[PDB]
Amino acid sequence: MFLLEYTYWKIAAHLVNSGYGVIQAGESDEIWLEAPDKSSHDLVRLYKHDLDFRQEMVRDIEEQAERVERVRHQLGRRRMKLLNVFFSTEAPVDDWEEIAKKTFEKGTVSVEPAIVRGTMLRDDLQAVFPSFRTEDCSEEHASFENAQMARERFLSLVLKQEEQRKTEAAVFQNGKLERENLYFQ
Repeated sequence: MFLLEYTYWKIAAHLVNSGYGVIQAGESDEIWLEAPDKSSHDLVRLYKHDLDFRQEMVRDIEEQAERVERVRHQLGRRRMKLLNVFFSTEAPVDDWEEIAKKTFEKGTVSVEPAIVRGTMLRDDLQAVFPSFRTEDCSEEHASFENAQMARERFLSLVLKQEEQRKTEAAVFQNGKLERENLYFQ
């Protein structure tokens, strides 16, 4: 029952409802979503974990990349790319910003780390997932207790998605954001 846990299930819902294929869905801490665009990113991992130090933050990626090496084999790609989004109540107390500014590459794996922290969550969440509406995470609905209901809604949602993708074939809208920023010195 956590505030981030509510958001974690709500993002899983929005992604699968946006056509992302659920590679692995059931765990209360980790969900894998196949990128339907089959863009430079192959998959997205939602990970509900609180991080004290940037040490643990980088350490997670070391494991993620080895997990991804297994996926690379079945994907047949020359490189595998994972977007990994941590869902944490707060950001690590030191140097974590360097981590979000660096692509973790290990062998033929590339990982894009991201972390949404409760401290600025409404802005942070749409920065990573602009496909998610902040109105859907209204303060009056985003509570520690509501996280329980969020799981239930998600479980009914993934089944509803089966019907949704049938009507989805009649595409009638497109859009883009083109949010670029980078950094330099």
